[PDB]
Amino acid sequence: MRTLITGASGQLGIELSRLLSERHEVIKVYNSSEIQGGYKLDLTDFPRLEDFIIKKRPDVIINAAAMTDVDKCEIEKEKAYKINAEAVRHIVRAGKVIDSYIVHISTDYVFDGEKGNYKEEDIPNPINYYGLSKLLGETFALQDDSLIIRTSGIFRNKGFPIYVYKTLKEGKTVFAFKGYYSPISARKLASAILELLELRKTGIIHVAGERISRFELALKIKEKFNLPGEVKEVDEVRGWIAKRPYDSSLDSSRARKILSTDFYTLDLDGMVV
Ligand SMILES: NC(=O)C1=CN([C@@H]2O[C@H](COP(=O)(O)OP(=O)(O)OC[C@H]3O[C@@H](n4cnc5c(N)ncnc54)[C@H](OP(=O)(O)O)[C@@H]3O)[C@@H](O)[C@H]2O)C=CC1
Repeated sequence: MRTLITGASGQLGIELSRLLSERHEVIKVYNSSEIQGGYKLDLTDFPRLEDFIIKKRPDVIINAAAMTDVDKCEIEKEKAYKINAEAVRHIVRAGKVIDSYIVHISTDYVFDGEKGNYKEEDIPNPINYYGLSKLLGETFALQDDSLIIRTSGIFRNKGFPIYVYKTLKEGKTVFAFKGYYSPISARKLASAILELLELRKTGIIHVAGERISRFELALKIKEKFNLPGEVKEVDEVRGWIAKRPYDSSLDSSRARKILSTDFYTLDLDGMVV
């Protein structure tokens, strides 16, 4: 009842739970993936969601829950909307009743990727439905006293660095999208969010890694671990349904001033196996 973490069972949520539990009374919500001491709750059951919030009385809600499979979002748009956008409306509504501090997690895929180095005030223009559903959630989350944290390429037990490590280790070819983003480990992102909490920051804030291409990232991890298997850069990845933004890197300069911790230097040790 200090802090509700939705998406507690996901990459960011696991790490948030670990760190917040130090200081810090934590309510951990999962749906499909059971976690120790968690509460099972489907955020698309809106009355059950609102009741849960009003009953548990979190001082703080961190909304990390989402449908993050980009290609699945492109086909199952109704499902993506309900969790990535509409649930946020209900989190905000119930939160307001208890005057909770709402921290909502968003994505670099809200941008069209034609510019890169996006700052907080740059205008979203998503080119895939994951990005659009998330942008609609941002829109519901926009409140005088809420905080939207946009991030990029969260990695822990999944995300691109893991796909690279597992694929190359088995001698297979990695097809690396020609384009940039700003990958941050779940643990570094969690550490930043903890700092932000104490501060009761409001508005929008970018918290992500250094700008890097998928190709360089893949080859760094190949070099790091002398992995076999080839890295091939491709203009378009075969099998992809959704279009990815060319350069969705974020400009996190504001957060770099605010926060003490280096959340941005590439953290490959944040990979989980
Ligand atoms: N992953 C990435 O590359 C990036 C992610 N983001 C954003 O960061 C946040 C965290 O992402 P990440 O940790 O990687 O995502 P994960 O895919 O690892 O976790 C998704 C979480 O959402 C929960 N969830 C999904 N649907 C529901 C639902 N219907 N009801 C309750 N919980 C649900 C899942 O719970 P369960 O498994 O228990 O069902 C899981 O805890 C998200 O907001 C994401 O959009 C932003 C930029 C990059």
